[PDB]
Amino acid sequence: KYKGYTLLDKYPKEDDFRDAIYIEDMDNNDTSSVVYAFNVTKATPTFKGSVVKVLYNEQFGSSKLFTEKAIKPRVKGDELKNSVLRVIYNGYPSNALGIKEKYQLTEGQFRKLTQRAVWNFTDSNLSLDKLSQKEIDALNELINAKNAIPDNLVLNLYLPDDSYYQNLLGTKFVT
Repeated sequence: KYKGYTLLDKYPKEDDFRDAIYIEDMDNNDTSSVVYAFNVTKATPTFKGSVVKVLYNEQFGSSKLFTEKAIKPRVKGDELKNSVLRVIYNGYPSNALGIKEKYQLTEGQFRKLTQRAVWNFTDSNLSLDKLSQKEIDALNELINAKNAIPDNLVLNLYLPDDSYYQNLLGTKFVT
């Protein structure tokens, strides 16, 4: 069992990115992991200080399951899975293409853009709202990249006990 939460004060006001999301094992707050949401019409996980702890179950992110769970994906199957894997490989914090440094982004801005790039595929939603031109440039690079991804990178899905809340995803390497 995991809890998922937003860390509303993680980034400064100028990054316009409060909904930085993490998951944590309920049996251990020694470690937390960065994750990204999908199904944006649902509610974000509650803030870390909330008296409401939003619980999640992890599941292997197969193409079939991912597509089934996405409410309005832009593409389906392997293409949806691989498109998202690549965004994460190229986004915060993997940064495989050096996009962060190229556009002189802060950590918060880069993570925000990675989230927006995920939504482009999972939710058919490319939001440019409140972005600077360099952020728009970075986001467009991120969503249009076609670099090869490592062959052993896989998707983890996190499904909330309560369907009111957003689904979450992360990646890992099979070693």
